[PDB]
Amino acid sequence: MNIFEMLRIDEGLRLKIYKDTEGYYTIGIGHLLTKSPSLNAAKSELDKAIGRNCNGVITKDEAEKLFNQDVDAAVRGILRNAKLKPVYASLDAVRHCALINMVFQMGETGVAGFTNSLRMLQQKRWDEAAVNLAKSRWYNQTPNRAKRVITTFRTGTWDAYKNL
Ligand SMILES: [Cl-]
Ligand SMILES: [Cl-]
Repeated sequence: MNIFEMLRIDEGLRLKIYKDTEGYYTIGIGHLLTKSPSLNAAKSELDKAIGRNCNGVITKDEAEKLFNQDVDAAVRGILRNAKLKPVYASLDAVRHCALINMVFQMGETGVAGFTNSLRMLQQKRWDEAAVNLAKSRWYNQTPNRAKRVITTFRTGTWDAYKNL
Protein backbone atom coordinates (compact mmCIF):
# COMPACT_ATOMS: atom_id res chain seq x y z
CA MET A 1 0.00 0.00 0.00
CA ASN A 2 1.22 3.57 -0.57
CA ILE A 3 0.05 7.16 -0.38
CA PHE A 4 -1.72 7.03 -3.75
CA GLU A 5 -3.67 3.88 -3.02
CA MET A 6 -4.47 5.26 0.41
CA LEU A 7 -5.91 8.56 -0.84
CA ARG A 8 -7.64 6.84 -3.72
CA ILE A 9 -9.57 4.82 -1.16
CA ASP A 10 -10.34 7.89 0.97
CA GLU A 11 -11.27 10.27 -1.88
CA GLY A 12 -12.68 7.98 -4.57
CA LEU A 13 -12.70 9.00 -8.27
CA ARG A 14 -15.33 11.06 -10.14
CA LEU A 15 -14.88 12.40 -13.63
CA LYS A 16 -17.60 15.03 -13.37
CA ILE A 17 -17.70 18.07 -11.15
CA TYR A 18 -19.20 17.09 -7.74
CA LYS A 19 -19.67 18.58 -4.25
CA ASP A 20 -17.40 17.22 -1.52
CA THR A 21 -18.51 16.57 2.08
CA GLU A 22 -18.36 20.30 2.86
CA GLY A 23 -20.38 21.13 -0.28
CA TYR A 24 -17.47 22.53 -2.34
CA TYR A 25 -16.98 22.00 -6.03
CA THR A 26 -14.46 19.22 -6.63
CA ILE A 27 -13.41 16.74 -9.26
CA GLY A 28 -11.26 13.70 -9.89
CA ILE A 29 -9.55 12.34 -6.83
CA GLY A 30 -10.48 14.92 -4.25
CA HIS A 31 -9.20 17.86 -6.29
CA LEU A 32 -10.94 20.94 -4.78
CA LEU A 33 -11.79 23.42 -7.49
CA THR A 34 -13.24 26.26 -5.51
CA LYS A 35 -15.02 27.19 -2.32
CA SER A 36 -17.23 29.50 -4.32
CA PRO A 37 -20.91 28.62 -4.71
CA SER A 38 -20.87 29.23 -8.49
CA LEU A 39 -20.74 26.17 -10.68
CA ASN A 40 -19.44 28.51 -13.35
CA ALA A 41 -16.54 29.64 -11.26
CA ALA A 42 -15.86 25.98 -10.75
CA LYS A 43 -16.01 25.26 -14.44
CA SER A 44 -13.61 28.13 -15.03
CA GLU A 45 -11.17 26.80 -12.46
CA LEU A 46 -11.34 23.33 -14.01
CA ASP A 47 -10.51 24.52 -17.52
CA LYS A 48 -7.63 26.58 -16.15
CA ALA A 49 -6.33 23.53 -14.21
CA ILE A 50 -6.61 21.19 -17.14
CA GLY A 51 -5.62 23.55 -19.94
CA ARG A 52 -8.69 22.99 -22.10
CA ASN A 53 -12.45 23.52 -22.31
CA CYS A 54 -13.74 20.64 -20.28
CA ASN A 55 -17.30 21.79 -19.77
CA GLY A 56 -17.21 20.14 -16.36
CA VAL A 57 -15.85 16.73 -17.22
CA ILE A 58 -12.40 15.18 -17.49
CA THR A 59 -10.75 11.93 -18.34
CA LYS A 60 -9.24 9.36 -15.98
CA ASP A 61 -5.81 10.28 -17.22
CA GLU A 62 -6.50 13.91 -16.53
CA ALA A 63 -7.80 12.93 -13.08
CA GLU A 64 -4.59 10.99 -12.37
CA LYS A 65 -2.45 13.86 -13.53
CA LEU A 66 -4.20 16.26 -11.11
CA PHE A 67 -3.77 13.66 -8.37
CA ASN A 68 -0.04 13.33 -8.99
CA GLN A 69 0.34 17.10 -8.92
CA ASP A 70 -1.66 17.32 -5.71
CA VAL A 71 0.27 14.67 -3.82
CA ASP A 72 3.56 16.20 -4.92
CA ALA A 73 2.41 19.61 -3.77
CA ALA A 74 1.29 18.31 -0.41
CA VAL A 75 4.62 16.62 0.28
CA ARG A 76 6.58 19.63 -0.80
CA GLY A 77 4.35 21.89 1.26
CA ILE A 78 4.89 19.79 4.34
CA LEU A 79 8.63 19.89 3.70
CA ARG A 80 8.74 23.69 3.61
CA ASN A 81 6.39 24.18 6.52
CA ALA A 82 8.25 25.10 9.68
CA LYS A 83 5.74 23.38 11.92
CA LEU A 84 5.24 20.27 9.84
CA LYS A 85 8.69 19.47 8.65
CA PRO A 86 10.07 18.41 12.01
CA VAL A 87 7.14 16.14 12.64
CA TYR A 88 7.25 14.48 9.26
CA ALA A 89 11.00 14.05 9.57
CA SER A 90 10.58 12.25 12.86
CA LEU A 91 8.08 9.68 11.59
CA ASP A 92 8.51 6.29 9.89
CA ALA A 93 7.34 5.69 6.30
CA VAL A 94 3.82 4.48 7.09
CA ARG A 95 3.01 7.35 9.42
CA HIS A 96 4.34 9.85 6.87
CA CYS A 97 1.35 8.78 4.81
CA ALA A 98 -1.16 9.56 7.53
CA LEU A 99 0.25 13.08 7.76
CA ILE A 100 0.18 13.61 4.01
CA ASN A 101 -3.44 12.37 4.00
CA MET A 102 -4.46 15.02 6.54
CA VAL A 103 -2.67 17.75 4.64
CA PHE A 104 -4.27 16.63 1.38
CA GLN A 105 -7.71 16.91 3.04
CA MET A 106 -7.44 19.99 5.26
CA GLY A 107 -4.46 21.88 3.93
CA GLU A 108 -1.20 22.56 5.69
CA THR A 109 -2.58 25.51 7.49
CA GLY A 110 -5.33 23.37 9.02
CA VAL A 111 -2.99 20.55 9.98
CA ALA A 112 -0.42 23.00 11.42
CA GLY A 113 -3.23 23.90 13.87
CA PHE A 114 -3.24 20.47 15.55
CA THR A 115 -0.38 21.70 17.72
CA ASN A 116 -0.90 19.38 20.64
CA SER A 117 -1.39 16.32 18.47
CA LEU A 118 1.68 17.22 16.53
CA ARG A 119 3.88 17.36 19.66
CA MET A 120 2.53 14.00 20.80
CA LEU A 121 3.34 12.46 17.40
CA GLN A 122 6.83 13.95 17.57
CA GLN A 123 7.25 12.31 20.98
CA LYS A 124 5.93 9.04 19.64
CA ARG A 125 3.12 8.89 22.22
CA TRP A 126 0.82 7.02 19.82
CA ASP A 127 -2.21 6.29 21.93
CA GLU A 128 -2.20 9.72 23.42
CA ALA A 129 -1.97 11.35 20.05
CA ALA A 130 -4.87 9.28 18.75
CA VAL A 131 -7.16 10.43 21.54
CA ASN A 132 -6.21 14.04 21.00
CA LEU A 133 -6.64 13.82 17.23
CA ALA A 134 -10.19 12.54 17.79
CA LYS A 135 -11.13 15.71 19.71
CA SER A 136 -11.69 17.72 16.57
CA ARG A 137 -14.23 18.93 14.08
CA TRP A 138 -12.41 16.73 11.55
CA TYR A 139 -13.25 13.54 13.46
CA ASN A 140 -16.84 14.59 14.07
CA GLN A 141 -17.50 15.58 10.45
CA THR A 142 -15.74 12.65 8.71
CA PRO A 143 -15.47 9.99 11.32
CA ASN A 144 -14.77 6.97 9.17
CA ARG A 145 -11.95 8.56 7.29
CA ALA A 146 -10.59 10.17 10.44
CA LYS A 147 -10.62 6.75 12.17
CA ARG A 148 -8.59 5.23 9.37
CA VAL A 149 -5.97 7.93 9.49
CA ILE A 150 -5.84 7.93 13.26
CA THR A 151 -5.43 4.13 13.39
CA THR A 152 -2.59 4.48 10.94
CA PHE A 153 -0.88 6.98 13.26
CA ARG A 154 -1.56 4.73 16.25
CA THR A 155 -0.31 1.46 14.82
CA GLY A 156 2.19 2.39 12.14
CA THR A 157 0.55 -0.32 9.90
CA TRP A 158 -1.97 -0.37 6.98
CA ASP A 159 -4.53 -2.48 8.80
CA ALA A 160 -7.24 0.19 8.57
CA TYR A 161 -6.91 0.06 4.82
CA LYS A 162 -6.52 -3.63 4.31
CA ASN A 163 -9.73 -5.19 2.88
CA LEU A 164 -11.02 -1.89 1.39
CL1 LIG B 1 -14.40 17.73 20.13
CL1 LIG C 1 -15.86 9.64 6.77
